[PDB]
Amino acid sequence: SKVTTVVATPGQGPDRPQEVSYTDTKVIGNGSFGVVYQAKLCDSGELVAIKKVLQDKRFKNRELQIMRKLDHCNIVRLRYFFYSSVYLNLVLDYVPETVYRVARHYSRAKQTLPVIYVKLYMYQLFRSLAYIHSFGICHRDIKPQNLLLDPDTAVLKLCDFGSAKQLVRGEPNVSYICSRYYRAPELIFGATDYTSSIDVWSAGCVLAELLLGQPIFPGDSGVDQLVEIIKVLGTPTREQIREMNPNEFKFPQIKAHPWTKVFRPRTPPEAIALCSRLLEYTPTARLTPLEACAHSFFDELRDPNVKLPNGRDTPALFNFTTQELSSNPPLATILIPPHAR
Ligand SMILES: COc1ccc(-n2cnc3ccc(-c4n[nH]c(=S)o4)cc32)cc1
Ligand SMILES: Cc1cccc(C#N)c1
Repeated sequence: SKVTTVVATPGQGPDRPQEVSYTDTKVIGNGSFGVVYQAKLCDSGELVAIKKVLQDKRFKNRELQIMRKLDHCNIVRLRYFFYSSVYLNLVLDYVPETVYRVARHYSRAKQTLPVIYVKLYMYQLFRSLAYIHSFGICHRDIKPQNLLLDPDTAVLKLCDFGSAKQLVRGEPNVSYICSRYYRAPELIFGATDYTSSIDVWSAGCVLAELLLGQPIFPGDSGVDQLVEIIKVLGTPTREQIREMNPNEFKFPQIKAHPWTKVFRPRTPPEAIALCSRLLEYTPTARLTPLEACAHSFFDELRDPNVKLPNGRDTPALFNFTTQELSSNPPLATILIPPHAR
């Protein structure tokens, strides 16, 4: 197998290029995100992923800019970046599995993903959002394919930052963004000036999907997506519109569908309770990521005796930086339990 030696800049150092040799290069994804490869680093033995994303020659990549600004255990780490045939190559932590494949295995086996795995996976998604959100970075593509899992350690790493943007207060962004099923209604309603909270809607969609075993708003066109969200939440008050986008569309007033009525009869109430505080027609209603962590739902994860279904200890959950504890710093007592402090 070809040993490839590139010249690569570290992610977190100064711009200080190294010869980096990798091998066992296979391609494991190839799509709208470009090409993702698997590789083994020759000297460490460590597995890595390598996203090869299109670059002009003199057009400034935003993903890379953002990529080096981040160091969170629930975000996939940019180990190196380098160039080839011009293409930007991002050498990443390898993470074997995605929530999308996991969710589907269950779905296909007419089985629901154990609520505890929903607790962990959501928790780490919500921490990672509380992370990138403190920097005002909206991921803008939160969907099951974009949360990577290690199934053995239960670690979730949020990935693919190819749509993330440093959201500027008072500035216009595209409204046709995110994957249809996960796209907030403001986005649907052509809003060009949206908060980072669209992520948190997207996340609520992931959570509800994990509980329902199917997407919750599976529309079969951009327009139809509204029809799916109404089926559940109801017609948004014209007020609720004002609070989504000021300005379109034409709709009659369909009734809301109660929250307990949406989820299969045995779902924990703290789970349903949460969605209601995520899937809000109102962005300013959607809980901040950091608030979402403090939620009753993730209290089993605040148990000192908590274990994985394979006997093991949970991954890092309480290593909050003060950078992270900045949306609402008075949340440590009900975020950091009395054992990791
Ligand atoms: C076919 O299923 C899989 C394909 C690839 C991966 N994969 C493994 N380690 C990874 C690290 C980073 C990324 C990634 N970040 N942004 C984009 S786009 O891809 C993907 C990774 C997992 C499962
Ligand atoms: C966007 C995305 C997520 C997860 C895996 C891949 C690949 N290959 C791409």
